[PDB]
Amino acid sequence: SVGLIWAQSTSGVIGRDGGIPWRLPEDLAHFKRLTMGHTVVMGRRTWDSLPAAHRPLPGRRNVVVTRQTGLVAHGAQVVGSLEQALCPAEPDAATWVIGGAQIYALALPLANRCEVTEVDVDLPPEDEDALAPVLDQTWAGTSGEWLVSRSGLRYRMHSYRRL
Ligand SMILES: NC(=O)c1ccc[n+]([C@@H]2O[C@H](COP(=O)([O-])OP(=O)(O)OC[C@H]3O[C@@H](n4cnc5c(N)ncnc54)[C@H](OP(=O)(O)O)[C@@H]3O)[C@@H](O)[C@H]2O)c1
Ligand SMILES: Nc1nc(N)c2c(n1)CN(C(=O)COc1ccccc1N1CCC(C(=O)O)CC1)C2
Repeated sequence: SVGLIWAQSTSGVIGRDGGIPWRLPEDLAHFKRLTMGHTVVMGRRTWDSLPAAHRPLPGRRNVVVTRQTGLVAHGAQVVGSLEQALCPAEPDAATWVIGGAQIYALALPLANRCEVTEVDVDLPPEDEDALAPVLDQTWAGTSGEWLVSRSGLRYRMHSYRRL
């Protein structure tokens, strides 16, 4: 059972300049509470984006997807494909794919659930932005209320499952 979790602007941006182009503390906490104790699978660029205090993500089995044989990621397991990341030698009840855009595109066909935070932030996309996957008619979801962060941004959480 594979889930994706991401935060996006309404416009669909998830990444810019090697990070996330908004600050939303309530969603960071939501991410931490949903993923704690589970396996988290990420692309190498997202692994490289994690700040030092969060690399590896504490309390989770970190799995990093790269084509670089010989890459060592201290505190994480390095695999050569997303299929490899989803065929662990020791199974986990819950596996969360935590980005980024390249890995989400690879994982979406294999996933049954998406947990999406929508951030009402005006972010005209730029050439090198990382963008969210698009959910087609094979996905249906439920939406929480629009909430306002202590920082001022409107946000809301969506929970999608494969039909
Ligand atoms: N808002 C959010 O929820 C969220 C979540 C996660 C990340 N982000 C942001 O998204 C950005 C990073 O995303 P990204 O799309 O640039 O990169 P990414 O998906 O995290 O990683 C891309 C890397 O994955 C590896 N890879 C891709 N396809 C592969 C395949 N088929 N087999 C093996 N390895 C494969 C490659 O590593 P090698 O080059 O090493 O071969 C590739 O360079 C950052 O700005 C980050 O902060 C945002
Ligand atoms: N895939 C996915 N989905 C989401 N909904 C969210 C995310 N990523 C990331 N989010 C944020 O708001 C932003 O995060 C961070 C941003 C900048 C620096 C550190 C962090 N974090 C510190 C604590 C770390 C941990 O210990 O987990 C995680 C990263 C929500």
